[PDB]
Amino acid sequence: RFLKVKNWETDVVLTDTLHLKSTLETGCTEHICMGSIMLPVRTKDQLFPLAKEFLDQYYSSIKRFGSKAHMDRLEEVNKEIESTSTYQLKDTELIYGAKHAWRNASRCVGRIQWSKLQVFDARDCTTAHGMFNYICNHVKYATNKGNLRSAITIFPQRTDGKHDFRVWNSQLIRYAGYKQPDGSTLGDPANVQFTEICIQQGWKAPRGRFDVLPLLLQANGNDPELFQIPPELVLEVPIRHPKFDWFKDLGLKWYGLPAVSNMLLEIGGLEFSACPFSGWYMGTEIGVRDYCDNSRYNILEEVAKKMDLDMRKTSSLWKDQALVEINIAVLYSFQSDKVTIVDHHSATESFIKHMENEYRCRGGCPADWVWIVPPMSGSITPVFHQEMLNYRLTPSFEYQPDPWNTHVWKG
Amino acid sequence: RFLKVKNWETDVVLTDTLHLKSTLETGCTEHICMGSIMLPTKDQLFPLAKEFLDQYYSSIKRFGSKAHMDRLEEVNKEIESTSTYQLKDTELIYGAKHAWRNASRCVGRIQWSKLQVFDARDCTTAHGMFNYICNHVKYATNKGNLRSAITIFPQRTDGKHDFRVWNSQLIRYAGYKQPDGSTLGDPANVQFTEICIQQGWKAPRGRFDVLPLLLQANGNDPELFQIPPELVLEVPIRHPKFDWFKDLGLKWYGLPAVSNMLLEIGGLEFSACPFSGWYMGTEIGVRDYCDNSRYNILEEVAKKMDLDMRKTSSLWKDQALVEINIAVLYSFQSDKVTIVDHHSATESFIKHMENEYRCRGGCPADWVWIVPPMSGSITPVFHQEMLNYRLTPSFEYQPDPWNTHVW
Ligand code: HEM
Ligand code: HEM
Ligand SMILES: Cc1cc(N)nc(C[C@H]2CNC[C@H]2OCCNCc2ccccc2O)c1
Ligand SMILES: Cc1cc(N)nc(C[C@H]2CNC[C@H]2OCCNCc2ccccc2O)c1
Ligand SMILES: C[C@H](O)[C@H](O)[C@H]1CNc2nc(N)[nH]c(=O)c2N1
Ligand SMILES: C[C@H](O)[C@H](O)[C@H]1CNc2nc(N)[nH]c(=O)c2N1
Ligand SMILES: [Zn+2]
Repeated sequence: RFLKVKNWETDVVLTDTLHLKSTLETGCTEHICMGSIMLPVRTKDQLFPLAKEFLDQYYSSIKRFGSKAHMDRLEEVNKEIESTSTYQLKDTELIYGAKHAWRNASRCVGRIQWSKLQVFDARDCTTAHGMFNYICNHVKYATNKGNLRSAITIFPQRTDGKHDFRVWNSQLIRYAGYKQPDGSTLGDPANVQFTEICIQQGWKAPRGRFDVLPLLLQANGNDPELFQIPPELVLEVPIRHPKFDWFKDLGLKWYGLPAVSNMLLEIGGLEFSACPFSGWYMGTEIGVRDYCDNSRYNILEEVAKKMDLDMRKTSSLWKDQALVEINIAVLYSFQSDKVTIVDHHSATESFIKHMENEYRCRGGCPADWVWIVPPMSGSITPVFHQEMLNYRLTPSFEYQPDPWNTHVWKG
Repeated sequence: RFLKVKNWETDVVLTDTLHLKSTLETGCTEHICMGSIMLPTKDQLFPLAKEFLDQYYSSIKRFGSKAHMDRLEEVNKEIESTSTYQLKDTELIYGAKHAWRNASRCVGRIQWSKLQVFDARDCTTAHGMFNYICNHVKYATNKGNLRSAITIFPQRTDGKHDFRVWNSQLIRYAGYKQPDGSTLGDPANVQFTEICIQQGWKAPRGRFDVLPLLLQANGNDPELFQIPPELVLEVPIRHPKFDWFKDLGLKWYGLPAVSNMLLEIGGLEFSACPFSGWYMGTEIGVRDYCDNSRYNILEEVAKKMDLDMRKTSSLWKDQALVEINIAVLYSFQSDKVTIVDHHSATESFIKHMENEYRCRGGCPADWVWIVPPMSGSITPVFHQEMLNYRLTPSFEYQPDPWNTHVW
């Protein structure tokens, strides 16, 4: 079968056949679309087909499908599964798999970059101190003094589900949030609960508006351990505005390295529960979401106040005005400090070129419109007008529950 | 089977039960989500009629009453005898209000129960259709104090006698492709404008020429009519701070009035059912003015603001966009023509959703359409999970008549 997608701005029509390799479910049915829902221990039995499908994909990619090396590797993995109940990826397969999870990540607008990913193999890691060291090296390598490089670090896979590696932080670098007795929040409200866990674990909180959180790391199903990332490794950007000299006095800054640490990488049926990965920011993630979401830093009011906008009626579009200026400030600040960042016009145009290339060479590019369209100025970006098909390919990145909810405390 | 939706800003969780009454299909499967696709007999009609009359009699608290059983029988007899049936005025009004209520792509549905329904089922000619439509236009406009309305022409019979309005909206601007290669007026209407002139329209060849109505009665060839200019309320566009704004010579019409859709009530199909409300500001300022394939005025505006257009990262498009949208709202508000901003409309829709969840067990909603085309995440709808499903009565898309009609 063939599915068609249309761009309503260009009338360019693309044909998808890759959706025929989709295995996992969407959450949608013929009767309900769950396209805007945010979140919609394996047997040998379920494991060998998944291994086989993956190795068939790996061997086709290298143009060795059905070769002796392909056949020997299937047999070898087969034997490893029956005997040990799991199996180990070759380094080449791990790299391919991690690149493909990114390539297949339908919520990611940055995927033009998928084939340039530095993979750090941390599968020999055994302790939380070992994890800390790996994660420092990743941060320093990725940061590269502002010339950011995409990277992923991959800790040992799940075994019985009792011995999981996890990074408890949702991202490697984030700011503490503190709920005050009066109900206000100091710092980042998204991180209150986690900040509270860190404090309970023994973290001494400076209690400011931009305190980089400690890493809380769990190796081999053990209780998690606290580490402070060396501050010389945490690149930050003070935020100022090119025309508005009072903007600096808002006291804003942000970190340069966006690094998701709570997701699960599935490759060939294997589950890598700790696999922090990082790229560089699109300006709107900070200027729109981190700064202006009402449940985050929520700076719209204070900015529009200082711009002397008419704030008595929403129809003055004061919020929209303050929003644009903040996003100008973020991009200006990162560029001035030579820290890599991409604006939403550039990122979306690049994504459209990526998606078109993928249709020609791959037969498709699964894409989640709800996530791909930027959270400001949607329709003046080319992605708004692009029809997309969302389906699930493996290798893949997946959500997993927060570890404080499932962890068996040892003491 | 019971489904939850969460608002990620407020943590409010709602439980949807209404989806289990979903009739039609979404286009999605368990393998593939088509959420962002624009367009994804006697025997058949009685189930549809019964489904509808059941929900109608339920709504007036008369479910299972003799009058309920009697109507079901009467309709049954009429279908077996005539191969269709006719709706009571009460059923027609309820059906039309419910098609709007069910419109998952509409942010304005808090209004759904205040719809003036004009019953035009006795209409027989295009001139009659023109009369009905001028009266709708005038009623709805109400000197700028806009009132929601729908006008319902006769239902489909054998499908060879369709009533259609060929216009996509009652009021739109002409589009003409030039020897220059560029486009004068609205590029969306080039083909429709080339159907008008071909049937004999006196095209003035300007940038903002209100198109003529092209009306088809009883499956006949369509005829041209000009809406009395004093019935087409238009707004010159100016900015409250930028004096030069007026010099772009921009204007828009006050009445948004979709005229190409099909109203389905109880299996009956109303192929000509123009309806209207009032604008949300972004429809004009973001979409009409700034789409690359529309009036596409961003470049001109950014220039008069003297912004740096050398690099996308100065956000010049974004800056101009906000100002263009400030101007649209200010102009409509100054000329006292009803308009809603995207902040107000989306806050009202959140209130509406909560009402529908509380009183009806859900509210079908298409997030892709409901989130405004600018400033998405600063409106509350951005953070609201929505379930999309199809309920009847409904408005549906239908083929453009020129591809279907035989002359
Ligand atoms: C290179 C620069 C990159 C840019 C500009 C970029 C951009 C983005 C943005 C804007 C999002 C949406 C995030 C949000 O709204 O919360 C996202 C999501 C995502 N990206 Fe990227 N990305 C980049 C690199 C990467 C890398 C290196 C990976 C992994 C190897 C990755 C995998 C993902 C995944 C799995 C998501 C979905 C996350 C979720 O559902 O929470 N991306 N990307
Ligand atoms: C009262 C003021 C109203 C407001 C502010 C409003 C708002 C909107 C908006 C912004 C859209 C998206 C349009 C687009 O982007 O193309 C829309 C779509 C729609 N509305 Fe409304 N609406 C109103 C009244 C009505 C009425 C009176 C009806 C029918 C009786 C209706 C039925 C629909 C339908 C069926 C769609 C989807 C049309 C399509 O798929 O192209 N709306 N609404
Ligand atoms: C590798 C990478 C690069 C990039 N530019 N952005 C990202 C995403 C990071 C930085 N900005 C937002 C953050 O993503 C956080 C995870 N996604 C949001 C999310 C997912 C599930 C549930 C709740 C959520 O808030 C990752
Ligand atoms: C009753 C009503 C009120 C309102 N405020 N807006 C509307 C929608 C009107 C005003 N702006 C766009 C117009 O709807 C056009 C049709 N919708 C978009 C569409 C659908 C299918 C195919 C192509 C399209 O462009 C209707
Ligand atoms: C309910 C809705 O799906 C949710 O708010 C989504 C919308 N789109 C998004 N898009 C991105 N990129 N990131 C997000 O967090 C969200 N949030
Ligand atoms: C391809 C995509 O579905 C298309 O551009 C949609 C997106 N969301 C929309 N939302 C609204 N309200 N109106 C539209 O015309 C569109 N167009
Ligand atoms: Zn879907």
